[PDB]
Amino acid sequence: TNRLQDKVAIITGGAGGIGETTAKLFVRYGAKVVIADIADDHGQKVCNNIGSPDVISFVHCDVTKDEDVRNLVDTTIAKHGKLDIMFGNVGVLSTTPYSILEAGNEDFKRVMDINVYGAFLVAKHAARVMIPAKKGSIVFTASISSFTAGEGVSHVYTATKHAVLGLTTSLCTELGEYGIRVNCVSPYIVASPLLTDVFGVDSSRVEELAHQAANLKGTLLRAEDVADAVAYLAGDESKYVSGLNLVIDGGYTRTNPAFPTALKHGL
Amino acid sequence: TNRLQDKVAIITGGAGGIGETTAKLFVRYGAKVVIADIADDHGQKVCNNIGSPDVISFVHCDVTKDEDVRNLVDTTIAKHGKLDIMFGNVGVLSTTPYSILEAGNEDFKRVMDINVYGAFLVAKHAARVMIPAKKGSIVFTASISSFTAGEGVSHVYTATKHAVLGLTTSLCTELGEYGIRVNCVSPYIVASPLLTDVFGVDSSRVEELAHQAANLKGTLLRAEDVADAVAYLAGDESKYVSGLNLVIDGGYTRTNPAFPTALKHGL
Amino acid sequence: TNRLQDKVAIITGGAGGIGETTAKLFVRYGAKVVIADIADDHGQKVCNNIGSPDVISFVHCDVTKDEDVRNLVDTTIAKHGKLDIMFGNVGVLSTTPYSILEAGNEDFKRVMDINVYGAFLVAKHAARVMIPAKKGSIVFTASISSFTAGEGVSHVYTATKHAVLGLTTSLCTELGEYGIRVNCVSPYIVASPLLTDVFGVDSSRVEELAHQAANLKGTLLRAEDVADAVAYLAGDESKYVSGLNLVIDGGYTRTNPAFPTALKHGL
Amino acid sequence: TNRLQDKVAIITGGAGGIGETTAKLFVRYGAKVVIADIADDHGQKVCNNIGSPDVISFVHCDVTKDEDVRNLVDTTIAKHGKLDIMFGNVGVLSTTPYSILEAGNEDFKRVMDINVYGAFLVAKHAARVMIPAKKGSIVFTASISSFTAGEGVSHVYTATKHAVLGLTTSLCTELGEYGIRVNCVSPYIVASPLLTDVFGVDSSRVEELAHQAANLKGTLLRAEDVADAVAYLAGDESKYVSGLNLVIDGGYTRTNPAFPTALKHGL
Ligand SMILES: NC(=O)c1ccc[n+]([C@@H]2O[C@H](COP(=O)([O-])OP(=O)([O-])OC[C@H]3O[C@@H](n4cnc5c(N)[nH+]cnc54)[C@H](O)[C@@H]3O)[C@@H](O)[C@H]2O)c1
Ligand SMILES: NC(=O)c1ccc[n+]([C@@H]2O[C@H](COP(=O)([O-])OP(=O)([O-])OC[C@H]3O[C@@H](n4cnc5c(N)[nH+]cnc54)[C@H](O)[C@@H]3O)[C@@H](O)[C@H]2O)c1
Ligand SMILES: NC(=O)c1ccc[n+]([C@@H]2O[C@H](COP(=O)([O-])OP(=O)([O-])OC[C@H]3O[C@@H](n4cnc5c(N)[nH+]cnc54)[C@H](O)[C@@H]3O)[C@@H](O)[C@H]2O)c1
Ligand SMILES: NC(=O)c1ccc[n+]([C@@H]2O[C@H](COP(=O)([O-])OP(=O)([O-])OC[C@H]3O[C@@H](n4cnc5c(N)[nH+]cnc54)[C@H](O)[C@@H]3O)[C@@H](O)[C@H]2O)c1
Ligand SMILES: COc1cc(C[C@H]2COC(=O)[C@@H]2Cc2ccc(O)c(OC)c2)ccc1O
Ligand SMILES: COc1cc(C[C@H]2COC(=O)[C@@H]2Cc2ccc(O)c(OC)c2)ccc1O
Ligand SMILES: COc1cc(C[C@H]2COC(=O)[C@@H]2Cc2ccc(O)c(OC)c2)ccc1O
Ligand SMILES: COc1cc(C[C@H]2COC(=O)[C@@H]2Cc2ccc(O)c(OC)c2)ccc1O
Repeated sequence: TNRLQDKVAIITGGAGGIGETTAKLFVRYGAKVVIADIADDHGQKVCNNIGSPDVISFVHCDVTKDEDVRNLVDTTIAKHGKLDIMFGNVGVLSTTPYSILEAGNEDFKRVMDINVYGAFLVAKHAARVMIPAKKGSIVFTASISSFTAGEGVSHVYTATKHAVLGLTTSLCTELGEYGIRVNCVSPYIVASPLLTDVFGVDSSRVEELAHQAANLKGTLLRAEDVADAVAYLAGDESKYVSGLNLVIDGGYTRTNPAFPTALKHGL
Repeated sequence: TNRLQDKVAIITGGAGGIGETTAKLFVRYGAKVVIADIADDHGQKVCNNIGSPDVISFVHCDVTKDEDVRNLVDTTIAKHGKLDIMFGNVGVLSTTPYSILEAGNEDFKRVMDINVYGAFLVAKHAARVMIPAKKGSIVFTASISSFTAGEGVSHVYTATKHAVLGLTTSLCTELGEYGIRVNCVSPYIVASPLLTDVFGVDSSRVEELAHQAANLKGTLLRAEDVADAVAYLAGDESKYVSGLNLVIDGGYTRTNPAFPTALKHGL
Repeated sequence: TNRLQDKVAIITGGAGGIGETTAKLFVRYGAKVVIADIADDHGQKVCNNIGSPDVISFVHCDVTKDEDVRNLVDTTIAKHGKLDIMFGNVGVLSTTPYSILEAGNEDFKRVMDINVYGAFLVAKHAARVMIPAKKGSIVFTASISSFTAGEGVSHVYTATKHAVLGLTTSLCTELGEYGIRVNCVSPYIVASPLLTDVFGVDSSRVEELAHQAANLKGTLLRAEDVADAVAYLAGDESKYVSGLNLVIDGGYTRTNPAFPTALKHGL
Repeated sequence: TNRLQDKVAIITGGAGGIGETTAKLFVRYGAKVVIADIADDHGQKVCNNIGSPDVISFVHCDVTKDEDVRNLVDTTIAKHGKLDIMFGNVGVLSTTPYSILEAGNEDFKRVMDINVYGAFLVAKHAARVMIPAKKGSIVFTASISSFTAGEGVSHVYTATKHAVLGLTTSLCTELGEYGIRVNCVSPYIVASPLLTDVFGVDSSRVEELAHQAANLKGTLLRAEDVADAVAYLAGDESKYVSGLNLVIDGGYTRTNPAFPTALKHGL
């Protein structure tokens, strides 16, 4: 109820699936939260859902705009007098096909922009008000695409989630000297939010297939489980971990099962 | 106070520095704990320190003896009716010099025995009473020597802490199908327990030097911080993570600073 | 003399230190080479140095311009009738200070542009003329900053050399199905080319300090040694390796020596 | 024909599939080779196949016996006056079932013995005659099981191929200071030698299934391709690489394809 008693957090991408569950869970633990996002009304329905303006508020922030990240942070210092936690949770997918041949050049630029520079800007301004307090935890959401590939996950998303781990490792080596921890969380498929762009995509259905394909049975990965991993990294109880890419895939990425399924027996 | 309400845990190596702080912290969180060890009287002073026989008890167990691991587990099922958590925390150092030339062949065998087979045996018997309950978390203590080297850490200790990550990754791929999570924790120097074998070794003093050499300043790594990492992995809040080697080094292993210190400027 | 007999290669960044030694070594092995670069006259003195126009030629190509990468590749197909090898060896450093606080936003964009999109564009057009031949090796130069950090290596260079490994792993998973291998080479400090921007930087002198700080003694890392690693990956003898980040650091990144040097003995 | 002109090599496990192709290829490159093995007559038919006693000879050596590794090395110094290359290529599989529950305790001990201590002993005696020459390359065969898991690859084989990478990384950090490089090679399924223990196992047939399951199409992984990777590491052209686990899996381990195949489209 108060494990994060004290704390002031900013959730970048906080109107979304992992961002709202995380904010909900940081409020349940005693913190003051600022959800930041470009999705206006969804960001407002999320906040005014969870608690009152005294604990959560919404700020518009387009994290590829430095004037907006400057404003998001300076508005959190003016509201709550400090910054303990920054969770940089913005990420977008590609909107061109997977093959390198049909993968767009503009699309590459823009996914690189939202996903990596957007994370650089967030760490830049959080490090501005955390270095003088000589305390802080910056948590980035990377992905299991921060170290593996997948047929169907575009080459710019893999390249961008590797560069997010790249800033995690790099910021960690600069900032641990000011007592600031930098970590990232690498989830597998997080369950929803009821999906159609193509057809197939429906989101009782993507977790059903994520279970087919899962190492680890009997549990569904939901946003609540990533939330618990960044609540650990964010506060409470993780004050000597800064190395970390905290993979939350139930062990999916520890094996490639293609030659074992080609193994089998009984015919 | 009750985050681990329910739980039945076995701490292998539980009379030692990381093992006692962990057991202390699992009792503070509502669990029933069995400390297992070859250090008789220290294991008894640790238990009878923490709480009453109703929550913690001591069992003698030499984890390179399968009859003793069989007995440690069957005695936990007979006392508490189940097994939720197994923390395999036994590890020993080498007692021959570092150079491959002076590194002992008997010593190699025996460190391999305590550190790897001892961990295989613990997972073997815990998996015996966890697979029918189709629930469980096995946590191993590995080390940052599970993926790096160090001048002065013997070649059998590096090779054994890599093989502990090897069983972590391997058991994870077998057991996630019975809903059992397998993880390991990789700490940097954990502070004590007031050390002399050589001279130099004194243990207000090893953390002082671990801070010299540390990425991350202003905090000392103590057994309480590894304890918090295995309490996360053990229960509460980590039920879709099974991939993990949870490094707790404040970012030490993310850089080699030798060519940056050879960089400098001011002469 | 003819180990690469047949071969047609493009060296992106080929007027530079690793690019010219590599081209020199692919010509010594029987290949036809196209050096591509924005450094006009240096690219021309490199080519007209090595051999005649029948084996090496220079093309101007600014690898952040797709019309120029389109032209570099189509000019190699028109000259030599095919494309066997693409070595994407362009990389730039940061020109703002290391601290996240003083690290430039424009500089981030531009280093991201040259180093990652520039590599995406090279793989995009090489994959255009390699997929119909269903043969090919794409080699990228990443860095040991593709998986570690360093005080003094800017946060955009770490983030960009992680994203180059990201495209290596991702392109490998797409293109191995057309028989195309994708690899990268991760060198430590490569010796020169006689350096001043600041003072200190002089390049008999940087390898002297790279030896101070080196795992592995008695050898200096020079461009000839990276050249040998990409000649292996490029042809000859590596036709079932596609996973690879081929680290060429003499073991530098396998240890952090800060707590061992804080260890020592004799006082 | 003479790329390895000079060289004196020991192939541990050299009567086997990867060991004989490697020895064949080191003789074709100008070296003097000593195949070492417990398979007597097969080791003799391999040697007396390849060339005369002046270049290859067979020594019996059970690499879990230090008196035999002492003898194998001292017999190579007495025959050829030096030691340039040590390739520790012994490995055995498990002979108990995969499940941790049915995995044998004696079998664990013995696979640990052949695979890890056997590699420790080889590096121990090679480092004896290489440190005074202050030159040398020790190459170990690890496996892709040195960093991943597989259903059906026993928990002691994963744990042993991780500990072989553990000694590779550890020996590298000790021995690079005497100018000695330590590397390992991690192959996927190497094609044969015409297999029955169970039925299914036949070895035109295992490469057929290794291709089903392969990243990288159109090539079969054969012992000749691992041979080329250890010839690179062993001599010629790799004299600043010592970090390395040289994966030769055509990219198999860079992806887990289970959720992409659960993705698909057309129904
Ligand atoms: N959901 C998964 O299965 C999955 C897996 C692994 C990693 N991730 C990452 O997890 C993070 C959160 O994703 P999610 O919650 O699943 O998706 P989501 O529901 O799309 O939430 C992400 C939020 O980012 C917001 N956003 C986009 N651009 C900007 C911008 N430029 N400025 C400010 N806000 C912006 C967007 O409005 C959205 O609410 C992202 O980094 C993902 O890439 C997702
Ligand atoms: N302390 C550090 O700085 C450090 C760093 C990284 C990893 N580790 C690992 O952390 C684990 C715990 O170590 P610690 O608490 O620092 O040391 P410790 O105080 O030596 O505790 C380990 C316990 O293992 C016990 N033990 C030894 N052999 C057996 C056996 N065969 N059967 C049963 N019990 C046995 C021993 O009595 C001791 O109490 C070990 O695996 C270490 O290798 C330690
Ligand atoms: N040299 C080292 O110590 C070191 C270490 C690790 C990795 N690397 C990487 O190795 C690669 C080669 O670097 P190097 O040979 O040392 O440096 P270099 O001498 O600067 O050569 C790189 C070449 O890239 C060229 N270039 C820059 N921008 C463009 C552009 N947009 N279009 C076309 N050409 C361009 C540039 O003219 C130069 O000749 C780069 O990716 C480095 O980042 C270098
Ligand atoms: N073949 C594959 O698909 C595969 C994949 C990945 C790694 N590996 C490893 O590659 C290495 C070579 O295996 P391979 O050539 O396929 O198999 P192999 O044909 O069994 O050859 C290995 C040799 O080791 C020999 N040997 C066994 N015990 C001893 C001993 N105690 N002392 C001396 N010699 C002994 C044995 O006689 C055999 O000839 C081993 O380390 C494997 O574990 C194999
Ligand atoms: C099992 O691995 C992953 C796969 C998925 C499924 C997709 C959503 O996010 C991804 O990266 C996946 C596939 C995808 C589809 C379309 C794209 O536009 C895209 O590229 C950016 C990616 C999710 C998390 C995992 O981590
Ligand atoms: C910074 O890295 C580490 C170094 C240390 C210091 C030593 C204790 O445990 C080790 O492995 C270290 C060195 C050492 C000394 C003597 C030995 O007998 C031994 O070999 C087994 C190891 C601790 C944790 C770290 O993870
Ligand atoms: C030991 O590690 C490395 C360090 C170096 C030395 C520098 C040149 O390239 C780098 O990345 C290093 C430091 C540096 C200085 C100034 C910068 O502008 C820069 O940022 C982009 C980097 C080279 C290769 C290594 O791999
Ligand atoms: C795709 O991955 C691998 C799988 C294989 C197939 C088997 C032979 O070696 C292995 O480790 C695999 C499976 C296996 C079967 C029986 C066992 O006794 C054993 O355990 C030791 C292992 C080979 C190389 C790969 O690297």
